[PDB]
Amino acid sequence: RPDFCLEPPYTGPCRVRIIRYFYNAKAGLCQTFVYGGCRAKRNNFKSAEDCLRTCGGA
Repeated sequence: RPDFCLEPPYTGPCRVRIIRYFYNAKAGLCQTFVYGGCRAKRNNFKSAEDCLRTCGGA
């Protein structure tokens, strides 16, 4: 569980529709969001696998 894993998702004020993944501290699992390609934060994976691969869920 890396520090950044506890970093909220960032959709930015851009005009796009991307399905990124993050580590939800409420569900404890990695969820997706409609990222807009604006200043993508650290907690932004391209897939649920990358998420678990980065923060290690399970």
